[PDB]
Amino acid sequence: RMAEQQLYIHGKFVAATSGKTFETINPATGEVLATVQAAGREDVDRAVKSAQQGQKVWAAMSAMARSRILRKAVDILRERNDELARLETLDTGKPLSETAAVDIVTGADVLEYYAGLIPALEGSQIPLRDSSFVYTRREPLGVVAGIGAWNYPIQIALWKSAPALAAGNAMIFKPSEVTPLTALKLAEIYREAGLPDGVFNVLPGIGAETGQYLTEHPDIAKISFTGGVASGKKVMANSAASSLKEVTMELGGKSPLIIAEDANLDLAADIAMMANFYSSGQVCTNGTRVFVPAKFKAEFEHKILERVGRIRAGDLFADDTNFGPLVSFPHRQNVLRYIESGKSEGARLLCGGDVLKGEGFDNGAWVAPTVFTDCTDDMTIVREEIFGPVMSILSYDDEAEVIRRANATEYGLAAGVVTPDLNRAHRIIHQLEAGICWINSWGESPAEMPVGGYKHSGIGRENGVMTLQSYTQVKSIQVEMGPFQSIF
Amino acid sequence: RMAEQQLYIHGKFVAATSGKTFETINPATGEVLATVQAAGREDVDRAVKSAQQGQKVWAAMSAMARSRILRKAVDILRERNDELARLETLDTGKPLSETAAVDIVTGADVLEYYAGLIPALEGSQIPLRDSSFVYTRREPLGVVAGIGAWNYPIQIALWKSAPALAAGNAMIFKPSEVTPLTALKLAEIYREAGLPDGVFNVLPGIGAETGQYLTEHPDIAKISFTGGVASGKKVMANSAASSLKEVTMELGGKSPLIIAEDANLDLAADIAMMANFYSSGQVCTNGTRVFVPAKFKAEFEHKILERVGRIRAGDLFADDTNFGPLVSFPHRQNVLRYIESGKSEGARLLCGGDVLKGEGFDNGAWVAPTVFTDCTDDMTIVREEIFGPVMSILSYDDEAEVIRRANATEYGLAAGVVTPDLNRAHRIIHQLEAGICWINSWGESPAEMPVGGYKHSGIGRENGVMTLQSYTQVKSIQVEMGPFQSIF
Amino acid sequence: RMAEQQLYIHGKFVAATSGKTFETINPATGEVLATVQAAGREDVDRAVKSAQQGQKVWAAMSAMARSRILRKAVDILRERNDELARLETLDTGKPLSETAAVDIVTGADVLEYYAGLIPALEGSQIPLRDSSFVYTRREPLGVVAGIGAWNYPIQIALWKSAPALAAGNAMIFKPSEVTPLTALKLAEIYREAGLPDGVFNVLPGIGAETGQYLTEHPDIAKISFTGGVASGKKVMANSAASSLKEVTMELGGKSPLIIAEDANLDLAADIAMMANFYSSGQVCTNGTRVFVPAKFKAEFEHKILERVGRIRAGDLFADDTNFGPLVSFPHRQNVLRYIESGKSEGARLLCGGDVLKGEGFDNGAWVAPTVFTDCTDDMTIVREEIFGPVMSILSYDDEAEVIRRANATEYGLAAGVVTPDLNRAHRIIHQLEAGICWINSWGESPAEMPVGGYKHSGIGRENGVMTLQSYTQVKSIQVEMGPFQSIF
Amino acid sequence: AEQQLYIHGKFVAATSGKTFETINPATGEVLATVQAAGREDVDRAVKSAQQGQKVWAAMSAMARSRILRKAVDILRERNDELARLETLDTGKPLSETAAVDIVTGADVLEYYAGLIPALEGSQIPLRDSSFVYTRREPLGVVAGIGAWNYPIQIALWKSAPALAAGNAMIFKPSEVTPLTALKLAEIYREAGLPDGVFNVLPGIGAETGQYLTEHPDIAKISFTGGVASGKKVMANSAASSLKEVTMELGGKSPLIIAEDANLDLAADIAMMANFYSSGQVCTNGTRVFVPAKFKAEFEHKILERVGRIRAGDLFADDTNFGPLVSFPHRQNVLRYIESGKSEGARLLCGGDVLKGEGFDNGAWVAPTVFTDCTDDMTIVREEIFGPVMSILSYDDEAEVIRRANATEYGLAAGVVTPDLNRAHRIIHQLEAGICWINSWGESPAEMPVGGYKHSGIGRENGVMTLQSYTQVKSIQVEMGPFQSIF
Ligand SMILES: Nc1ncnc2c1ncn2[C@@H]1O[C@H](COP(=O)(O)O)[C@@H](O)[C@H]1O
Ligand SMILES: Nc1ncnc2c1ncn2[C@@H]1O[C@H](COP(=O)(O)O)[C@@H](O)[C@H]1O
Ligand SMILES: Nc1ncnc2c1ncn2[C@@H]1O[C@H](COP(=O)(O)O)[C@@H](O)[C@H]1O
Ligand SMILES: Nc1ncnc2c1ncn2[C@@H]1O[C@H](COP(=O)(O)O)[C@@H](O)[C@H]1O
Ligand code: NA
Ligand code: NA
Ligand code: NA
Ligand code: NA
Repeated sequence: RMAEQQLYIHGKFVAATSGKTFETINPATGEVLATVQAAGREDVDRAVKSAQQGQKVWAAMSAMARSRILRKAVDILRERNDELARLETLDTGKPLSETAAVDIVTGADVLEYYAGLIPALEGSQIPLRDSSFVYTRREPLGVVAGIGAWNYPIQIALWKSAPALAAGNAMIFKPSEVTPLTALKLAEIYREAGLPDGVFNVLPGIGAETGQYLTEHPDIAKISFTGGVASGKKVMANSAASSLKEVTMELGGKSPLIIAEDANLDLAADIAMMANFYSSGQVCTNGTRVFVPAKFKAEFEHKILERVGRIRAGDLFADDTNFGPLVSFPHRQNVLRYIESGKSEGARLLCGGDVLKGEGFDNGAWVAPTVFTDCTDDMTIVREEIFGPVMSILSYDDEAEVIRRANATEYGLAAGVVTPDLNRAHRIIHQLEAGICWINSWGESPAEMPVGGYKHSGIGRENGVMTLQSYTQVKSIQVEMGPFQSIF
Repeated sequence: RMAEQQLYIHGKFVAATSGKTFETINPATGEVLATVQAAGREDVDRAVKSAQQGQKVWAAMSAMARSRILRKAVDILRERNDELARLETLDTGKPLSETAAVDIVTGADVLEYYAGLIPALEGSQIPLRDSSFVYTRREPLGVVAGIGAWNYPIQIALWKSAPALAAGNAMIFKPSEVTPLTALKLAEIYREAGLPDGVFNVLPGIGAETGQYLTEHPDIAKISFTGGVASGKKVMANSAASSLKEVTMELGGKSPLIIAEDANLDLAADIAMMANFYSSGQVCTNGTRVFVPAKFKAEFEHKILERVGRIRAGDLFADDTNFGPLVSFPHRQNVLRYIESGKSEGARLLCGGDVLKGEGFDNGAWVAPTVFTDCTDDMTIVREEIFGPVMSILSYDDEAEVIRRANATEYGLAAGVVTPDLNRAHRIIHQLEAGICWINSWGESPAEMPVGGYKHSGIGRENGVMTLQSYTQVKSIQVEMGPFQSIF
Repeated sequence: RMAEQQLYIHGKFVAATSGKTFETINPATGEVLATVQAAGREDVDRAVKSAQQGQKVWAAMSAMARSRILRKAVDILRERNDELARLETLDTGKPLSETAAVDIVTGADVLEYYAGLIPALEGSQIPLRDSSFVYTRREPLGVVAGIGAWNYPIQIALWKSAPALAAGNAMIFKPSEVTPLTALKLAEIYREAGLPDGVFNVLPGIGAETGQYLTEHPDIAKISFTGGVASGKKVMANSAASSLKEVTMELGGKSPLIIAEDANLDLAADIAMMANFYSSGQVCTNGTRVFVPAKFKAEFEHKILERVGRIRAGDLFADDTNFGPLVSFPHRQNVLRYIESGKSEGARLLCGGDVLKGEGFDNGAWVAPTVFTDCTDDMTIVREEIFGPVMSILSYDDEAEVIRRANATEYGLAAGVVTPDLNRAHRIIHQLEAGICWINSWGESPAEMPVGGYKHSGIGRENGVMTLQSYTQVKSIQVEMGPFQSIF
Repeated sequence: AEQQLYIHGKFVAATSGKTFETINPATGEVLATVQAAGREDVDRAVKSAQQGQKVWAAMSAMARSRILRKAVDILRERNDELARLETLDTGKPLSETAAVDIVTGADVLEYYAGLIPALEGSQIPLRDSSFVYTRREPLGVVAGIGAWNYPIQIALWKSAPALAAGNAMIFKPSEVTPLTALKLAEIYREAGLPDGVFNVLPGIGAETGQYLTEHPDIAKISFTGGVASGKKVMANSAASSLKEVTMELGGKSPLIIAEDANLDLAADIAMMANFYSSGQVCTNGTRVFVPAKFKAEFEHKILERVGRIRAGDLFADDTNFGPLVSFPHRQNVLRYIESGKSEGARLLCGGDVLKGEGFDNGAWVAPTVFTDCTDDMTIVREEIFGPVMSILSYDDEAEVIRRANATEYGLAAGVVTPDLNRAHRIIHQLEAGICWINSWGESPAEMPVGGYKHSGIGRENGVMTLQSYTQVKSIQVEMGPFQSIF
């Protein structure tokens, strides 16, 4: 068990003044990983005043001075990749085979990416006439807040903090209460890299309290939130009610994976497996509606069954473990309710559908990888995000039908198509209503690539050059060198 | 009085099914200008279904085909400038000297600007490796909604609809109930120009009902709102509780004009006049806090008194008239309550402070140009936006103080400085917390120049190239040409 | 018979002072179309002084004022498309079925495109520190010179003049002695649209005299040249020996068309036909090396021969004529010399290979559509550009081989691939060393698409936003608001 | 020790059989003998670069970035060592070389390293059934030809964008100052740069430079030097394979002192614009335009400033003035100084070589200021490239602008004024690519720099220069049915 975890405000760990605490569990064992202090309303105010003071120092440095500090943090993250991944595995229940290859690697990639773009952040100059011209500045917002989710804790902390800090802001980050531990380590890493005190503060807490105090605080200029749709609506209401903040939201989806009639079904099955069962299905971009041509549906079902039999649950630190428990018992209960609705609504259970039992599983919230087929667009498991290891296989006859059904949803996060045909790939992808589209692949999210949702799946974008700009605000300045004329 | 005005949906005027109507008044005479039908909850759904159909046609056209249509609308607007300005004067009370020279001219300037940029709206391509690359599409949002304010009715309708249409969207526009007439004329002009049916629909109504139905509709992807802070908080809240929509907001301000000790006080007085009394002070960007060095205050007050003396109120269609009534009698009552708060807190009344009386004024919502001096930061008239012809003059001693006091507000819309000194002009402007900054001028808003507020004065920007992009959404597409590797 | 054509300098036609003239021939009949005056050194000097005066007026105008003038020119060009095309057909010998559908249509498209972009021409602003910043201006170069080629006379004049004028420069344009007539008409159109006098001047003449005087003139800031490699080298030499001009060149190519093993051979044949025999083969981008898999070559040859037999030479104004004479009789001799080298080097003539004879052809510079097969990479007709209707079909065995052979040339202008396979199309195209690449098509050159040559086929680019910027020069301006510190 | 060529990640003997010497300008002694790359050597470097460029371009963008940042870290750690070698080769005080030459060279490499992942093409929809996308592809093999005033900085400013864009560069340093370019090649290899990506071929411009400009497989030339040498480069590149050329030439930059200017500030700016690096800097404000009403005061102030100049041991901390790059170069500067007297200019100071212990053996020229200068004197119209300030008087703003602009040069310009309108108004009318307001000489990596008119072609630094080391490929994907008219 670990020592009690404190708040991180202004370059040092510090006790919360709320008097309150919470515990984070190891979802593989049910054991208390650490007791964690919760930030109260006065603690948030202290963090904002720390952040305001740090931000001025940060913004007054040269662009390359900021770049060098963030690249030093990258170097630390590269060195401690395996140690940080192990803590993430303990806190989240995700296999080490995942956390050591993706979570910190792709989080540091984004920090590294933005560190190098700081000197390229530029305004514009616009001539109006010989006697007047306009120039613009891309100024920091000031203090921004990030609210993280529990499925990719440190990756989210890096994907939010990297552009915010690169744009010259200070960020106060509130990790999920399920998974607060890696965010505290990152705050330590930033200071070791030379980040000025206050520029990145971490306030663990419950959403109902610490999160709400951040969304309500009048001196926070922007909120960036990744999480469930319900917690988002609350953040957006309390942020609307309070000071007028720009909000960015990354929510879930029910993303379609469209298998074309000319597609290799081994490739299609491999893509479908990776689009549904990575991180035990707890991934917003997962391709949970798999559309397969009727003529190949049966063969595809067998290929899935063959691959699902290969999934290896077990010791999360073992190299060959590729499947972990869900993050908590309440989350598994919701997944189990969706599975039962699939059975009751007439979907055909192809495999899985039950909790896992036996030594090593009775203490964690394990669900067997599950596949439903013979699914219809009106079934609950097809219409709603489950956030668990549950694939829905749907049959289709023609391209116009599958495009219509793929788009017939309020979600809009991701989509994909499998096809070797040049025209089919681009033609279909261009008609899909989704922000992240993969052709003959799934899941890769390069730092260069803006990612985010259409419709109800999010507001704004992360990664790419545009996200650096979105953590600045434009000031337009007109220089009038001619004589001003008044009509009064 | 005009025939009962109807909704404009899908290329034609159509009766509302709400059974509700409202009236718009001429603020110069108290007369009813017209009865106007109010869009019901079902009418909004019809407009959305019309906009969905029109947007598909509009987005399928070539970029240059959309450009030519918008440029045709521009040509119609220029030809009908004088006719449109008169209707605007009748509806708003603004002098024809303003409406004929600014409102349609600057509205059409923005439509003309965006018409030419449509073909330059481009995505990006990013190589990842020999075997994979990414490209992005800037796709239309789909159906967007604009909610207009009453101070610049047709200019606002153009500033919202021009980028929205240029980006490939359809807009449903709800004008302010105080000034609904010019937006309906704009819709006929767009159709006459060749805009497909459904791409620009106008639904008059009330904010509590019609505005809310638009902000609640699940198939509207973005809301752009211009108005008061209070209604903006409501819009953001209802849109949050409802479909997760992109939001843009242009709210009020309490913008500071910083007169420097080396400023020509004649130039400063002329800038202060234009920043406070154009459109009878009903302009969000107005410089309603005028900071003057103590050593120059008495002389500046004298020069202000001189410029107020030249103000020429009267018949709104006379060429020499340069001051009009407020937009409505209820708004005048609010402005009078601010004036009484200024007297009761001890601000010195320099001029004005009362309604205008006599033939041709006793029937209009006239307020005399009003200047308070000896003003202090804590006064209500200095802290709150009045949106009337009320200038507040505040004395300051040194630059650091005036920067702090200028910035010590929840508003963030505009700011300005009067100084011949190179270093002073840029140094001050760079430290001011405002999105729109004028050096030795006020009020000019070129189509090329992004405009919008810091802090509580707004979210997002209007005009400039960036606003065309903000009416698109980014779709990232990864083409994987290498073998896909599954870990299962 | 037309009247003698004069020089066009400063908004009017004016007599040359060279005392020298030349004739332009109708290539379908041999008759003299018109006598044209040649500009001497003093004529060029007068043109520069005219251009210098007009550029200042043109650049002092607002961006939108420049945009409206160019769009007015577009409107006249659309109205006069048929009349201009008929003149181009008379001067060049290209069928009206081409000139009325392409030459002015796509010329005006580029002018229309750049007209709308003028207001988006923007500099940048870079904050160095609190006390110093940099901003940049994109200023006009001043007076630039364009030297046109004879195959697309008015299109080239528009593609060069449109970005030059839109960037605020004046252009002196020198048309080819073969095709001077439409350039003089374009000058009249610009004046009628409102272009200031001197901003577009046209100086017919010969390359060795008029062309050299322009390339040598000290007050010309940039040269844009389209033509043969030998003439280009002369331009580059005189420009270096003289004042330090920027040169842009669009020279010839020997562009490969790669037919993949999975391509439909009817599509491949249609693309190859359009890539070789449009404008009688007189196109720099033509796909004159057609690479076909060995196993499909015989079937491809049959499809080519069937299509070549459909080619309709005849009256260039007849609707169904789709093949014209070469631009001149000296050019036909060069093409016939190449055809004889193909025969003598052992290439197999599949069709054509001789002049056309009979009523209607005997007086024209006609060459039959010619196809060689069994070609090898060492043959003269394969290594050198012919600029006539001569296709070379080359067999290949594998993808790596065809990429090497496609790239094994000093030319680098265009290339294309025919394949329905997603991976093959992008993978091959990414390895081809050419600036213009077509997948499953040929010849389309949208205004938005930058076009130009790799290696010896050109310097710089035309069209796209980047070409507007290339007709400006960057001025960087640092504003230092802090104290300057000298080490001396 | 006989310095050799650097090709494919190792030092290699030249196959020319020719050599040259570089002199320490402070002592007249030979610093080192350097081998000169011949015609076979140029073909070798190009063939090596072609092989290396594919490895380099095949890496990820971040892989290239990390290698370039490792080179930066080595350069910082070796700043003092490299600066000393630069001082020996150029005669610039260590106080300069340790603070500017490598510092500002590395800054540009560091800047471009971070931008590699942001180098992006474009995507343009044409219609539902067709779209276009563009790739920004490496040119391949490019060549840089450096000047002698800032040897390593020029090598970094040329090689950084070239390598960042995915090209290999062959760099030919000036024969006057070839030594630091070879250390840089070593540093790049140590940082992990693939072999062949940065090859260095010392030699003579008449031979080695020509062989680079004539080689058919070099896609672009970037040249910094004098106008005459540039015209030769451009001719040979014209007569040869069709190359993109970039040139950064000299200037006769004006420094305009306004009526409301503080003359202490103006004098400081004028000192740094004329006498830094002993006045051998292309952006130097050699024409200092001063109001007649202030000329006498400014002259006093110049004499006050010129008196603090401390010539001496180039490794001494307080030294701020060095010898010229070579004794032959000194004769040309002295030839210009004699022309001001013959042309009637009043010599306010300097104008001779320096003498005594420690100066008789160096290529010293005294800091020189002429006043009573006229627009027609040779020293006012032509670049001297030595420590010679020309003071010119003016009466009205239009005159100084036209006179400032009345030149074929267009490199830099500056104005000294506290007035908002005059700075922007004057600067917007000056025909120069590099304009400083109330300062001089600062050249941030972010700021594009280059000449108007005869002072250069193209630009260096800034994001645009990264793109200019790429070539655009446009690709149309036609998904509709293709229609032939035959
Ligand atoms: N009402 C709320 N206000 C602010 N943050 C919240 C709220 N409810 C939950 N959160 C936080 O939002 C993130 C995601 O929530 P969930 O989707 O419920 O896991 C976690 O950091 C929660 O603690
Ligand atoms: N609650 C609301 N929801 C939507 N629109 C509203 C709401 N309240 C006011 N509006 C509209 O917002 C615009 C400006 O609001 P106001 O500042 O109140 O005049 C007008 O078009 C109003 O009708
Ligand atoms: N030496 C030259 N200098 C300038 N322009 C030339 C020269 N030779 C030919 N031209 C022109 O270049 C264009 C195309 O050259 P060509 O390839 O010979 O048709 C025509 O306008 C020629 O008149
Ligand atoms: N004709 C030439 N061709 C190529 N490079 C040259 C030529 N002349 C001089 N150079 C080189 O150009 C650089 C600067 O030239 P300079 O202005 O003479 O010092 C040095 O590297 C010279 O060796
Ligand atoms: Na946990
Ligand atoms: Na009204
Ligand atoms: Na002709
Ligand atoms: Na030397």
